[PDB]
Amino acid sequence: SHMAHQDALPRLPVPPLQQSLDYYLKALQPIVSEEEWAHTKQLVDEFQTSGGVGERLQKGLERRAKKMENWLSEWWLKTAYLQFRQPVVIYSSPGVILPKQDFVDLQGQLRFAAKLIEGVLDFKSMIDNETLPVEFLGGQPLCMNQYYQILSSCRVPGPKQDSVVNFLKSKRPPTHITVVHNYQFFELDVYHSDGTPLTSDQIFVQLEKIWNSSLQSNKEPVGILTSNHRNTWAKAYNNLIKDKVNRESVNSIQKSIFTVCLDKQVPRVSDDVYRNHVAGQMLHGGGSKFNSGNRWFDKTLQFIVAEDGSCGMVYEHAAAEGPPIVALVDHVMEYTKKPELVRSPMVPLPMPKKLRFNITPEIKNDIEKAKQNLSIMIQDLDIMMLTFHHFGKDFPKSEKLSPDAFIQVALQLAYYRIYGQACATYESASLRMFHLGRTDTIRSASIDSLAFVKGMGDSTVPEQQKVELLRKAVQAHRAYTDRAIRGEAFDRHLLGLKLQAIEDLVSMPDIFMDTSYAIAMHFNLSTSQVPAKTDCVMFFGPVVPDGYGICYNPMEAHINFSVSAYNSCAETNAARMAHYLEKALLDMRTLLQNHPRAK
Ligand SMILES: CC(C)(COP(=O)(O)OP(=O)(O)OC[C@H]1O[C@@H](n2cnc3c(N)ncnc32)[C@H](O)[C@@H]1OP(=O)(O)O)[C@@H](O)C(=O)NCCC(=O)NCCS
Ligand SMILES: C[N+](C)(C)C[C@H](O)CC(=O)O
Repeated sequence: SHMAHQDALPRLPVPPLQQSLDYYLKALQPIVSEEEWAHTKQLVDEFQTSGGVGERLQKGLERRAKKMENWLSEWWLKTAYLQFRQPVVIYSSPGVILPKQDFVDLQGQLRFAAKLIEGVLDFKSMIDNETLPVEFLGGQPLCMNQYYQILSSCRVPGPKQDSVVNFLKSKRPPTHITVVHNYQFFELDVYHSDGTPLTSDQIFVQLEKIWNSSLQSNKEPVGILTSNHRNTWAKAYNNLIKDKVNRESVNSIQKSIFTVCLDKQVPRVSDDVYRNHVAGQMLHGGGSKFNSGNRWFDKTLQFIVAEDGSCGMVYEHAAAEGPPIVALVDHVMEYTKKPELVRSPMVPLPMPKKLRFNITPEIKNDIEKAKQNLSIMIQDLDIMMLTFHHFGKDFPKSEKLSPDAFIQVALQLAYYRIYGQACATYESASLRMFHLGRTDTIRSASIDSLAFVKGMGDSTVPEQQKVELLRKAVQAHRAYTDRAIRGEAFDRHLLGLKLQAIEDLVSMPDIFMDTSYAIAMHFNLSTSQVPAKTDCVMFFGPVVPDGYGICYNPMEAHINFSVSAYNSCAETNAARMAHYLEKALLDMRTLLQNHPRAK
């Protein structure tokens, strides 16, 4: 981003060794047996003794911070995404459901799409001009690098690890987006010769041509290849681009500013599961029989516009976190609401280039293999969307409690009520106050959270006593949060020590092969908060076979929740988890209301 800004920002720190190990042991107590804790406790003491293993690894990290702009950046990008071989669909790329639009006919659908494209191009203006406003997370300026990674970029399949291409700052920045309709991709320029952006009306006229140039779904859904295992896609990709035409088409897709998906009508479903289906549409496409083939999941930004009014998006995670994405959404959405003005006549426009794909028996086979893979993925996904209308940040705030901590504590209560024990819990923490900062881990399962969940369901504990435990759990969570955004958490630090050991060519410390670390890094609950002015909601699949993926947008009067699970694990159920979460939130409000503070 703006160089002047990025330079004034502090570099990612390396927390003290003893400090992090201290927090580690604390966060483990509620999720591991006493026997395992005692053992882990021993490993830690040795690991940090003077002239020991840990001390040496720690020095390595500090040297790393001196030789790099961010000691964690590259390591995190590779281990979290580039080296993650599972399909990006569901397992990595978050999906987003935006507010349903009122268009009723195809003309309105395209009308909205054109407005959306224009809105994005407007946001891009600030990016190219480095005029994008400065953000804060608590009186501290935040890194804006992520904003210069989302547009005109794409992920690229690699035989061993993937890579990412960014053409935003290339010699001749791309001036075209890509539009997908009935599995067919089209290259569309959204800028004039002079360099001015096309207007909503102009873009509309073009979208009309595009739609009529692909009225039927008779072409192979080549885009579905992008939803397969990364290793498999890497080989299919390499073969796919052997053809000049194919290579040319893929190239346009990768360089395009962003992709717009014009989804077709899908089989009407029961109103009680409608939202869950739309969520599926945005996350994976619904299947090879619906809209999954009308996408290119390597593309950083994909905006989806259904024909029934539904709209949303799915983005490739290597590029950024939710905040930057929603900032873009809030701007675009608010832009689509801007009234009209001088609808002067516009001169003829060129015909959008159709990105053809020469299919061969080998490619066809890859496509079919991709369809089968995706079917298995989809069928195994259990999604439940929950709109918590009872209240939002309003209640927790009136109680002088952090809404996010209130929600996280509520989730811990719900989980305990179901399984009778706590579990490793992950919550995304933004480290953007640091140059190139991405995230760290806030662990919601703690000593105080466990003390609360137990006392809460205890029919022998005074209701007033449960209130104290509640506030203490929330405060303990707020504290952890404050430390996390300040680079004082320990998860990324511990990962760094492990990676430092590998690089130092020294044996893997037992502390990392310890059963406790395995449990600690096996997140049965993987979560994140993605606040937005737009009444939208995000979602993603669980990070472990027996876990849940929960995301939420805390609004003032309500909270948009998404809960995912895998059907392969009989012990988990999205609907049930959502129900217990709704009830945990209500029960906590009831407890606090029953015992007011003032007088
Ligand atoms: C962890 C994190 C979500 C906490 O954010 P937060 O804004 O501090 O959340 P809180 O619930 O504490 O605060 C929300 C609101 O309640 C208020 N509040 C907090 N504590 C309060 C209290 N004790 N009493 C009254 N109000 C309080 C805040 O001022 C804020 O006010 P607002 O509604 O006017 O903005 C944030 O630090 C973060 O890391 N966000 C990014 C997460 C991310 O990366 N997500 C995407 C991952 S892909
Ligand atoms: C979805 N989840 C929590 C697994 C990953 C976050 O989106 C990103 C992060 O916390 O690094």
